[PDB]
Amino acid sequence: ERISMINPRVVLDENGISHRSRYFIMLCDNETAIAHAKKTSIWAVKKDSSKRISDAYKKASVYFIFVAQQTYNALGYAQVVSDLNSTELPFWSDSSHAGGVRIKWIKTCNLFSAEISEIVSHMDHGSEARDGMEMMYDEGSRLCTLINYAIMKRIGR
RNA sequence: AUUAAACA
Repeated sequence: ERISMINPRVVLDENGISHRSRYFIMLCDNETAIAHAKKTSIWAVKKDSSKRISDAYKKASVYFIFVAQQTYNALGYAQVVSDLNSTELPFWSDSSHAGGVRIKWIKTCNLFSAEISEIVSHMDHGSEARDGMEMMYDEGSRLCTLINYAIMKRIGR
């Protein structure tokens, strides 16, 4: 079996994934989409990653972590709070999208962290993250913590 | 406070 190095109580599968809590990266190259998602709390899910995301959502809490494609700036993270909906597409989607999901924003931001950029840079077996991919429990945990730290360091609070 | 959740 396999052990979280962040919280060893968390049971992981052989891919480093927790079946209780699962994390996907959304690499953002479209300012209209992320701003609309920040306003409305709806995200359009790509066909290429929809089945894995809906499979995850059967039993786990599912989170999307938003990163800017060109800079690897963190843009925030959100919990998925509905099933995928073929008839809830936001205006900005296209036929590359499967449907919309409601999200609950946890954090929103636009900032650079060297550690976040490193994690994203190596997320795919040592190579750059792919949009929509599922990351390991420890990657998702550490990214949430790093986003929370950067925003706390702002407020500061 | 824009205080991750889960696990306990």
